[PDB]
Amino acid sequence: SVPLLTPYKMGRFNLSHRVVLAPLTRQRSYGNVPQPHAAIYYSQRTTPGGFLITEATGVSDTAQGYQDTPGIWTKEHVEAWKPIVDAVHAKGGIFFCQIWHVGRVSNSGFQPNGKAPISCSDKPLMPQIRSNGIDEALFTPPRRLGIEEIPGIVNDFRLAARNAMEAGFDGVEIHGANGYLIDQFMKDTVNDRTDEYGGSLQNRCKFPLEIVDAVAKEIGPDRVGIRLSPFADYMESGDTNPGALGLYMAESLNKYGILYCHVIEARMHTLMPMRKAFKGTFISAGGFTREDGNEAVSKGRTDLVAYGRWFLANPDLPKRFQVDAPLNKYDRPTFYTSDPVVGYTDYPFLE
Ligand SMILES: Cc1cc2nc3c(=O)[nH]c(=O)nc-3n(C[C@H](O)[C@H](O)[C@H](O)COP(=O)(O)O)c2cc1C
Repeated sequence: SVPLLTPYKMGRFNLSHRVVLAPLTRQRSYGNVPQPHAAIYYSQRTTPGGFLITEATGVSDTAQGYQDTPGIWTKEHVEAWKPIVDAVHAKGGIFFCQIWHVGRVSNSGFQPNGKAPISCSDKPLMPQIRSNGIDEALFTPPRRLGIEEIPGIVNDFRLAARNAMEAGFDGVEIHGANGYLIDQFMKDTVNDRTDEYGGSLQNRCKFPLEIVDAVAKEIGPDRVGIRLSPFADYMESGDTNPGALGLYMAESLNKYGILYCHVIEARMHTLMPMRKAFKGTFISAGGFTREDGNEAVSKGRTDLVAYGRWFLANPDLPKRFQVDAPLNKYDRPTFYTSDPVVGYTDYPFLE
């Protein structure tokens, strides 16, 4: 009866409902290695046939832009992940691992040998934020990527995808949003390259295209999706003509024909003509609740609805949205803290 709870076929996976657990970086993967808590954490949010997206997970030793966010690049990371995946599968969930690389959203302390964070440009991020009595910005200014190192980075993503297929994930979500490394190449206020990877919408999207192209052939197109936020400017990631990206992108992806397009809502033409344009599954996130999502589902506005903070604080959200029940509050101060339990797995189930 409830739209959000109506089944939906995606690529070839049977979803029991459309309430998707949004990828959520929790910074509790000590040393970049997934922890035992995640096993509980993701398991608690799994439902027979529920779709789950992992927190962003580094592809390499330079992909990070924070601390303790999991990587998917060392044999070790994989074994830490493996059991987390089994617990999700033993409960029936379709579990995708989002894959990123922060790009210019990092610092020397994050990079090995203290090297500088890398990006499509040498454009500094948040210059007003300085340390203590120094000049060294919070975000170590980015080194403009040698155009010879770019095809390799594109290979870093294809690899992590293959590794996902090794840890047993059903596929991967390419992080193409939120001021991260891929969004940087796409955004004009950030991408000012004068070679083949910048200087125009064409050259700018070349990066994410080579990714949607490589990952797809690697693990199959119908198992690959990508997340984009053409309206957001998180981490000074605004584009001079964002409204256009949504559409363009929506169409540019059909060409490569992949599993789904996952887009974040704007500060409110936006996502309607987007799901209309994309031939495959369309997932909505950013602003949803009950009706918000129900409306988007029933009125054919979206195929799925990914919840972030509301799913973080309610292991049993899909059932609620089915069994008319209110929700618990999310604890902001602990979303990013590092306790294995507190604010991570102590959010209670209904009854
Ligand atoms: C603690 C936290 C971590 C997040 N981590 C990620 C992430 O790793 N990748 C991503 O694409 N989005 C991430 N997001 C954003 C969620 O995917 C997004 O908040 C959610 O879909 C927004 O729901 P709200 O605006 O609709 O109500 C994160 C959000 C929060 C609060």
